[PDB]
Formats: sequence, C-alpha cells, structure tokens
Amino acid sequence: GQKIGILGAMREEITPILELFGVDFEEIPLGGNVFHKGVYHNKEIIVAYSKIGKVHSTLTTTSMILAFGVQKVLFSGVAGSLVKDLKINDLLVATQLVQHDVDLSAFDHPLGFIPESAIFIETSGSLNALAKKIANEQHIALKEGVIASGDQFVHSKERKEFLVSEFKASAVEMEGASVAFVCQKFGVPCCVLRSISDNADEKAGMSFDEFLEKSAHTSAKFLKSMVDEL
Amino acid sequence: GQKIGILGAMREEITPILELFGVDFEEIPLGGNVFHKGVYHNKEIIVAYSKIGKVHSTLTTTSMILAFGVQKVLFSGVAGSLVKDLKINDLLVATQLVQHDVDLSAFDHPLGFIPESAIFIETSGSLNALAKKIANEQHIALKEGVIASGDQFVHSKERKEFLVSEFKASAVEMEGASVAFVCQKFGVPCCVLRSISDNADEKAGMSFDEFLEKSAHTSAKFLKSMVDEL
Ligand SMILES: Nc1ncnc2c(CN3C[C@H](CSc4ccc(Cl)cc4)[C@@H](O)C3)c[nH]c12
Ligand SMILES: Nc1ncnc2c(CN3C[C@H](CSc4ccc(Cl)cc4)[C@@H](O)C3)c[nH]c12
Ligand SMILES: [Mg+2]
Ligand SMILES: [Mg+2]
Repeated sequence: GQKIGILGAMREEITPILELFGVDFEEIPLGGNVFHKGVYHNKEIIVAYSKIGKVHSTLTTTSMILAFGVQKVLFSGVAGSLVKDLKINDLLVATQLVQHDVDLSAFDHPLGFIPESAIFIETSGSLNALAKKIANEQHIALKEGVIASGDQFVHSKERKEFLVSEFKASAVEMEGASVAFVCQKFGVPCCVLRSISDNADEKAGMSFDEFLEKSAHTSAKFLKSMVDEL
Repeated sequence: GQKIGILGAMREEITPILELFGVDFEEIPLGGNVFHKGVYHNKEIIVAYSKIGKVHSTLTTTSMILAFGVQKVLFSGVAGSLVKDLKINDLLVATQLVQHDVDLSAFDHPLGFIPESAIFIETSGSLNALAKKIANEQHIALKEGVIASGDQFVHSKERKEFLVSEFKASAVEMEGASVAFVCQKFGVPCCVLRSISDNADEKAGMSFDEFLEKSAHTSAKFLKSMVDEL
C-alpha cells in the first residue's frame, strides 16, 4: 500500500497512535524529531510528533516528505473550539486552514495573506470525504470546517471573536495550517483531524489539562479507522 | 569546497546575490521554491528566496539541507531597526534569534519559549566572527545582536518597545529565527545577516519601499565578501 505519514504536535497526541496501531516500530532520529517506522495492513506508516507550533510542524512535515517519502499525511491531535456545536471530545476535519497570526496589513494585505501564497490552504477532498463516511457509519458527529493555526495558545473571548469574524474558523490550534501548507507545496494529500480539548477561552488551560489525554485518544482512534480504509 | 546554501526571503533579496556572484545558475524547482545551483570559487552555491514568513523560510531551509545537502546556510536580506545605532543601510549579524510572536503564557511559559526548545537560537560563532573581521577590514560598522522574528510586519512604537524590553532585540524580521532553528536541528552552521530598511515604526512601510533595493544589495554584497573568505 501507500506509505502514510501520521503526525501529532505533542508526544501525548502520538502515544495513543503508537498504542492503537500496536505494531513494532523502529525509531529513526532526524532533525530533532523521532520517526516511528512500522508496517500496518501492508502499508508503511511513519509516526512522529513535531513539537508545538508552526516552525516545528513545518520542519517535521518537510522531513516526512523529503526523507521518508510519505505519499499522504494524516495529522491527529487536539484543538480549541470556536463554535458552540463543537463540544469537548467532538471531532472535526479541516476543509481549509489559515495562519491566523500572519499580519502584512502594513502593506494593505488581508490578514492571513502572504504574497505568493493564499489565506486558505486546502486539504484532500478524498480524505475528508472518507472521514465523513466513517463518522456517519459509526454514528459520530464530524464537523467539516476552517481551522485557524497560529503560534499562540488562544485563551480569550477577544481572540476567539477575531478568529470567527475574520476567518469563520471553527477550531484553533498551532500546527494544522503549516502541515497542510507543506503538503500542498509538495503535492502530498493531507487530512487534518482534531478533537476538541477546550473552548479557547479564559479557562482553556484548565480544560486542556483535563481533556488532553481523552481528546488525543479520540482523534487517534478515528485516524486509525481511516487508515483501516486506506 | 563546502556546499553553501544562500537564502533570502523575497526575490528582491536574492536578485543582487545572483547578479553579484555572476556565475551560471541552473534553476531547480522543489516544494514551491526555485533553487539556483552554481559553482563559485570551487564551491557549490545554492541560492533561493523562501517567500515571506516563518513557515515559508522553515520549509525552504529544510529543503536546502535535506534535498541539496548544503553544509552551511547564509541568510541575507533586510530588517527593521529597533536600536538608534542601527541606521538605514547598516548591517548586523544575529548572534541569537527569537520567535517574538510565540505565546504559551497560558501555561506559564516565558514569551518566545516552546517546550522541547529554547527562547534563543544560536548561530555560528565562526561565521559571525568572520563577518566582524571583514567589516573591520572594510571599515564598516557591523553590529552583533539579537534578531526577533515573527509573522507580522512590525510598524508601531508599542511593538518595538515590547521587542526591546522582552528580548533586547536589535532588529526585527520574519524569517531569521526559523532559518537558524532549522539549521540548529540539523547541525548545519548558519549566519543571519541583515541590512536595515526601516525603523519598524509607523512609517516603516514607506521606508521599506524606498530602501529595499539598496539595503538588499548592501546585505548581498557583504554576504559575497564572506563567501570569498570561505
Ligand atoms: N485554545 C488553543 N489554542 C491553540 N492551540 C490549541 C490546541 C492544540 N494544540 C495543543 C498544544 C497547546 S500549547 C501547550 C504548551 C505547553 C503545555 Cl504544558 C501544553 C500545551 C499545541 O500543540 C496546540 C488545543 N487548544 C488550543
Ligand atoms: N519592520 C519590519 N518588520 C518585520 N520584518 C521586516 C523586514 C524583513 N523582511 C522584509 C519582508 C517584509 S513583509 C512585506 C510584505 C509585502 C510587501 Cl509588498 C513587502 C514586504 C519580510 O520578508 C520581512 C524589514 N522590515 C521589517
Ligand atoms: Mg495540491
Ligand atoms: Mg548546533
């Protein structure tokens, strides 16, 4: 089968991936990351956590593509909810992603826009449709929406309101847009899957600490169900 | 000699590099970038502009290392001044770089800090010392200081004051910390050289437009003088 890269940002997001897949992994260090290489259902899987934020995740995704030759990238992890219908533990796939902290307004560019790029980065319609079909068959809600990514943990009503008003984002995290961006630049199909850990508000830190483990597991289990169909 | 990667962020920052080196270049596309491969003074040189910002520059630096096998990376371009003694056209090398827009304060981390990383990223003491020796011999001032990098063009007194107070930064740009970070992760020596284009204040946009071409040339000419000693 096709070689699949599987990414999280934090070790906690990939621990359930390694456990749920349950196969033997070889650990390969490169560029400050540890890549776990295994075989699952006749497919090579490469699993890593990037470390937090846009630079870390850009580097790790580029390494996955250039050094390991992955043919698709599936990102699994947690996110903050920006919409009332995404509750703790709920899943979404990002149809589009934006770097919400990019600001070239001094040159009259829209927020999120960089010359020679675009505000919104697309993911794989095929992988997103597969996710939705699995969610429907398993009787779980799966939102499809915009994810905003930046290098700040969002924990205020004011910043939430900006993300909703400026980008119509449904969730916020720190890595999805960079992962999807790298994949687009190399022509590699990408899916970004997140489970809600908090509401990105004043109490988000406490909610994140409480729900990281469960939400990371919810996303990882769903990612595995996608790989089972690939 | 050793294979050298030479990076700018904007096409305008590498146009003088290609012209000043004056050799034949082969254009090689990869990952949305165009790499210009030439031979200069018995050294292979790979020149590219990354496009603006942290994600673009992280990707291009990773490609330079993984796909082209560069053994050192020299970054050349322009920057906004945060200190009175760095005037338009003046040069500095970054002794350390910080991602000034990283904010994990919700988890009680210092600004700029990411777990499993550090606030300040180091560059090559050898390359920085070479730069200083060349500047002294050529009778030009060369500051050695902290450069702050983020995904916003800085154009306000308030943000300048934050960068100086929080990080003691001397200049601000959008790519240096990410380039230096990637190089550190792969063990590749890095030097980040910038020429001042503006004062990062309310009028920075107009100053940048006026001085981009000259400042980019000043940095490129100095970078070439470093390569002449390598
Ligand atoms: N409200 C929010 N804002 C941004 N990102 C996230 C995420 C997703 N990721 C989790 C993780 C949050 S930053 C952090 C720092 C130190 C420590 Cl010890 C625990 C967490 C980042 O990889 C983004 C969940 N909620 C978020
Ligand atoms: N005050 C400042 N703040 C941040 N970065 C810089 C830089 C360095 N780079 C130049 C370039 C500024 S962003 C931009 C966008 C659209 C257009 Cl058409 C022209 C410029 C980025 O690669 C950062 C110089 N001054 C800066
Ligand atoms: Mg594409
Ligand atoms: Mg080192």
